[PDB]
Amino acid sequence: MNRPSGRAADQLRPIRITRHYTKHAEGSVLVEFGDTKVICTVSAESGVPRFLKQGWLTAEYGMLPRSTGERNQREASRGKQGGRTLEIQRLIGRSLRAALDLSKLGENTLYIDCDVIQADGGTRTASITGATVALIDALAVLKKRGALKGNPLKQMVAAVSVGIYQGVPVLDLDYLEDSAAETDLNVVMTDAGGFIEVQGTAEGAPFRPAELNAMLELAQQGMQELFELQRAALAE
Amino acid sequence: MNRPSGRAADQLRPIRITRHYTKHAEGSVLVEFGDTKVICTVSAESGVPRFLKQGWLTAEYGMLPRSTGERNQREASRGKQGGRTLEIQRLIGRSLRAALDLSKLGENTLYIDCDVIQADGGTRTASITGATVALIDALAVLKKRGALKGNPLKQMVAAVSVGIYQGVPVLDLDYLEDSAAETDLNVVMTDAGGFIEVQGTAEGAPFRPAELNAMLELAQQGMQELFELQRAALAE
Amino acid sequence: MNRPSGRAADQLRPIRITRHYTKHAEGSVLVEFGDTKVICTVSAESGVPRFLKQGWLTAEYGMLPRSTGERNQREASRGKQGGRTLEIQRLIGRSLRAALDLSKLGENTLYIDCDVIQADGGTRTASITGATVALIDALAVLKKRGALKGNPLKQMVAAVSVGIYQGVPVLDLDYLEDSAAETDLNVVMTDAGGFIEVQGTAEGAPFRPAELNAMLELAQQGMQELFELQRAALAE
Amino acid sequence: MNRPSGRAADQLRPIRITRHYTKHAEGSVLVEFGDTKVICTVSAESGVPRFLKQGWLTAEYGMLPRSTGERNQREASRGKQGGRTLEIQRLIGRSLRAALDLSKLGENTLYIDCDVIQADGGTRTASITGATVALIDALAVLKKRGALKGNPLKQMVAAVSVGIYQGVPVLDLDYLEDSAAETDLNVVMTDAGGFIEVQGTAEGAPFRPAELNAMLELAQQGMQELFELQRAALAE
Amino acid sequence: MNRPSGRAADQLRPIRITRHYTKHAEGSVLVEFGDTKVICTVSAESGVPRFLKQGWLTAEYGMLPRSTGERNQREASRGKQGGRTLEIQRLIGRSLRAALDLSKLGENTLYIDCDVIQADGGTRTASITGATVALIDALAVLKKRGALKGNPLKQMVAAVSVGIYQGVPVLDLDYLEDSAAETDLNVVMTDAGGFIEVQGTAEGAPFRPAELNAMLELAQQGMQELFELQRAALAE
Amino acid sequence: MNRPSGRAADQLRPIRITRHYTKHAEGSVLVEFGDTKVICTVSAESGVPRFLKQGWLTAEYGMLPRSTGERNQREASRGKQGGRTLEIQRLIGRSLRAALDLSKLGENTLYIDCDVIQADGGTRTASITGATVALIDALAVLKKRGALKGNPLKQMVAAVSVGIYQGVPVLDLDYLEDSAAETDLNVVMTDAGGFIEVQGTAEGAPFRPAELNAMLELAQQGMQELFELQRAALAE
Repeated sequence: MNRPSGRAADQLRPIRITRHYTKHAEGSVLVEFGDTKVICTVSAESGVPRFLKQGWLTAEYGMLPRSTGERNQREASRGKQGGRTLEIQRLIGRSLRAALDLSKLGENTLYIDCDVIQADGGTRTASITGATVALIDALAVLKKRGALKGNPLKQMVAAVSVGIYQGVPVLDLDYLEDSAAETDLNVVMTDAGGFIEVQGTAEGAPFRPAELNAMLELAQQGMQELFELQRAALAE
Repeated sequence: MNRPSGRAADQLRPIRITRHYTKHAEGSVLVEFGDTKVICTVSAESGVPRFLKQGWLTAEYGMLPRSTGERNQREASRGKQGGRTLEIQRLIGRSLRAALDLSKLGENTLYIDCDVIQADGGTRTASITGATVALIDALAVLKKRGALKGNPLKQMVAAVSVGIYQGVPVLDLDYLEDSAAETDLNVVMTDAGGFIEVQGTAEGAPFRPAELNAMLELAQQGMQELFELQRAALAE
Repeated sequence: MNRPSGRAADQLRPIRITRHYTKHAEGSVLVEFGDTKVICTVSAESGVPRFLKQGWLTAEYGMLPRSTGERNQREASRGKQGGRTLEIQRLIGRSLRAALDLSKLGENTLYIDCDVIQADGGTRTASITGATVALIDALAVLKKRGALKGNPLKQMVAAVSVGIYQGVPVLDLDYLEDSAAETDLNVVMTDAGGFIEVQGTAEGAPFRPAELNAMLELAQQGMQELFELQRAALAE
Repeated sequence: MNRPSGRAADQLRPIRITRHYTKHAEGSVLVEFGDTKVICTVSAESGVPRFLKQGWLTAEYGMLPRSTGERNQREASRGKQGGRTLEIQRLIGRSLRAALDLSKLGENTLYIDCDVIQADGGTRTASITGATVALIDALAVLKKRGALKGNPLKQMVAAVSVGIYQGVPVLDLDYLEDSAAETDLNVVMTDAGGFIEVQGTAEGAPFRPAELNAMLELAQQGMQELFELQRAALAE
Repeated sequence: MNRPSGRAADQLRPIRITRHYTKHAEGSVLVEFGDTKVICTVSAESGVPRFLKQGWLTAEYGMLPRSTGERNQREASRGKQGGRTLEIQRLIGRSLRAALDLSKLGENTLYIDCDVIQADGGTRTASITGATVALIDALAVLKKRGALKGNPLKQMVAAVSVGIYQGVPVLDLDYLEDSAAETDLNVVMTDAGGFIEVQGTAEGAPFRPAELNAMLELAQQGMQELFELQRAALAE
Repeated sequence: MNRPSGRAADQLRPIRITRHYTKHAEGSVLVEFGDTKVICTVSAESGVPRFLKQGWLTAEYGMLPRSTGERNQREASRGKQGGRTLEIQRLIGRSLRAALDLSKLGENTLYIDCDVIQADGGTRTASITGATVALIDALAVLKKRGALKGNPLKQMVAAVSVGIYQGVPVLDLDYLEDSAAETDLNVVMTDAGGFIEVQGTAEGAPFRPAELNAMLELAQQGMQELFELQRAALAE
């Protein structure tokens, strides 16, 4: 009935995307979903893992220890990456690989690094959306370097979450809502309107078909504003 | 058009569930989805992690090195659990926690161990379905021991996968189909017909809404046969 | 004076060996020493470690968390293999390497995986005895593939334990006796009647020469029944 | 003779300090030494390690994978912190502990997290200088919370490097100079003008006493501008 | 027929035992079996692990990287202890625990550290023999401190190896012989003449009963000279 | 005013250097700074890391668990090297690399291993000083083997500490003084009189310029006696 941020159940948080955020990566973006801020960089490396087939792209995720309300243990010192981290990491990699025609990438490898400097819900969705813009900038770099084999960009990709808060589907969850909601959904989509990733979990009352479809439709709606924001950013 | 096992697109593999499979655990089940065979045990431990609120249940997943066509590196010797393992593990724990009213469990902790002795697709879905039966047997043990605080069983839980093979939604994927399919879906549901977990990924052509709903409906259909098989098993 | 299982001090537990237990490995056996049940697989891999000399065989050991009376911590999640595991592992590898003329194996590597699904004493001895049968089946596979350089099978190998229970040497210890006994002995032998491995430890009263020789003679006696069981199994 | 940035041998890079940079920590600062940008947060935690004596402060250091010209392996995934990291970490902790009268801190623990978002030389020196400002802000937070036992701030602390470039002592090294110089020096000082930390290494020609003293004097000179910048920042 | 060191098949290497070797431990011994030199220390710590029953003793083993002909990787930097190390470690602990009546030890814990400064065969046997002397010295320390509950020394313990070199049982193997021999035996015994540990492995021709007994008798013979050397050392 | 050992504020502890200490390494030295005793070995290995440029030298540091007053946890079993260890290790490597003209070393790699058998302050300084002598012996070995490309020895290198004890600069700190002193300094120098390494830390009152220079001058003075001791040792 009333979202903490006073936002409308179908309203995205204020979103900002800053390209060329840090100077070393071939692509670097500061993406902001409200108070969730993540630095997304793409590093172009010559060669490929165990292939011979097309190029490759892999991704990692990290969080600064006090990017969260309560300090979270630095994984570097704990000597291990938790399940959440790997989960988010794998999601990012799949999502961005889906936006590419790896064959046209050449025998190069792209390293996507998404690091959360401030968390407030939806870091994975902000990561995906922001990393895609960094990816485009990177491909332009490799193109100018004549390291590509055509334009490997199959299509743009954005992501967003939805959750049942106070019994109502709400779009783009902040930290408070995410903690409260027992049913949520993270979705990754393309321009065409296809789903590349759909993940929904119910901790309390299991969500029924109608709910899922409603959450899916809400996600699809906000998704369009994201593709818009990305194009805007890419237009300088 | 033609499933390798000659199975019908809406037909489950032959399924078997053997209770009291190994003698130490309070609940032990050998669950078989065709050639996928997994040993699911539940270990009842007194006490709880960092609580004071209700009981607790946590789960782990493992695979014998040659449970797979090509030997997979033993995690114990690699000194680390891969992303797949943690992913499957977390899924199992959430799924089985959703079947319980933790408050009625008492201040006890349940350890779910799902180990694959032979893999051929759907180990996570077989795990969930089989572990639930082991769970019931375990609760009976604790009940007789007067360690419970009521009947913590909220509802049965089963799981199953679906994938687009040769362009058609097929139910309960074996290894061949899983490798071939670029779009799949794993689903966890309750008796009532609610969804507790829905995960779909598209590697190639992104799946559109209609596809998803069709896969979801197929999953829901086979799901009923599973709840049936579990009740049968539990009836000795 | 009275063995818990009411077995005679010179009587082996009921033993069963099932070949082709799981379908992927070139050799797979379910070996059962009473309630001790272990899955032993042999995986044939092309190539060799750091050699140029003959083939190679190496072995690993694992236990399902509730294969034991009290749940034992999964090594994969503990991120380390305990001393017991490595000890048993090394023993298995040496034992099975001793049964082979590595030169005739070719430039192939055999991976022996012994995983305990249910423990009740003597898992290492059951492992050795069962893995040998899996080994034979595997060599037949490689032979048909024309990957061998003759018949690398030098001789069969079996293993068994003995322990001083209630002051009397008893053959093939179950869990209860093993815990009670302060003096035990694990032995690995060949058809010819030679010793390839003899390990005895005394926690309480140190065992004197006569005791050792008596335990050794008991071990040697039961050993013959094992070689018999293996040949039977191999005869379909 | 000519510094890459065209800076004068005794001129600091443009320096900026932004307080309240991220919203969760009791103290958060974005410190910038030219292109070197580091996020420094201080997290106030109740209690103390193994004490009974005074409070405590400990520090960690991290670098985003593409904060450097060439992507540096994420320590979280490498499962270990390199020597450089620990070295810098220990330095930070000592430096900031020296600025405090731990007894007046109370039985609280301060966690200093310095994460490099963009590196270009002097990250450790920027870290120290920036973290001190975050520290002040944090102490104000704890004061208002009535968790202190007086004002634990003994004195401000800043740091800076010096190196022999093209045969001349230069102040505050950027990445290029640092790589070129074979002799450098990192120094940590207080307002009073005391040294809390002096570290100099010579890879090529060993530096003689006169050189050291000259580098020390240069460091001391720029140091004053830093204390000035910190006070300015703290004045809103 | 001819031992490299020209030693007689039943002759021990020159043995030396130096007590109070290093000044911190309650017991410290430099034990030398020919060119094999090991520093054995015993550290007395108040309290016990997970007990309430008696005291405790545990042991560790280490080797300097160039204590061996070819540099062996430092385990500290490899981040793991190999199988050999754990094996030897466990052996040492069992052996020295067998020499004690833990109940009379008090609620104290003894840490045995055996570090090889120079290896040339038989480090484990030299370790055991030397650590026992360090143990005695330590117990005297605790006695004077009135931390004991009687005299926990049940009996002295020494160890030695035997191996088939050039077809002949030889006592106390140096590095050359150990590498050459395919059949060896490590034995741990007490004053009374009992066996606490017997381990024999055959890499080539399996050793028959007569061989084993012959090796055992040789081991038992040299063993007496060791108990003699220990008493001598303990007599200042 | 009064050093525990009754030593004069400008007097080194009794120092001894024994070459050819252990028989396997190309260079092996037992270096003793009073009660601080460290075994320093140099291992000559053919080849080089990731080079093509000159040779290479790298170093490791270790401490026996009871080389210290209170037993320190063995890093091998803790599965990690602490900050102190890496710090000391890096220092050693830099120091000894500075004594060499790597180009003349050939395409060989030198492994320096410094292991403390007994600690009482200044292990790092004793390590450096002793390892240099082991280094010389090693180069002679490689020379005779005709594996060098000239004489890679640029100059001798020694190290020593200084600390403010009871308000007075004292040379070569033992354990007691090191613990007491809040301001100390470790220095590494060459024959010529150059500084290759200068590290000073102040825990309490920050040290002022005059203090530093005084500590530096004291260090430089004792340094000369060390170069003398090394030459003496090298003269048989």
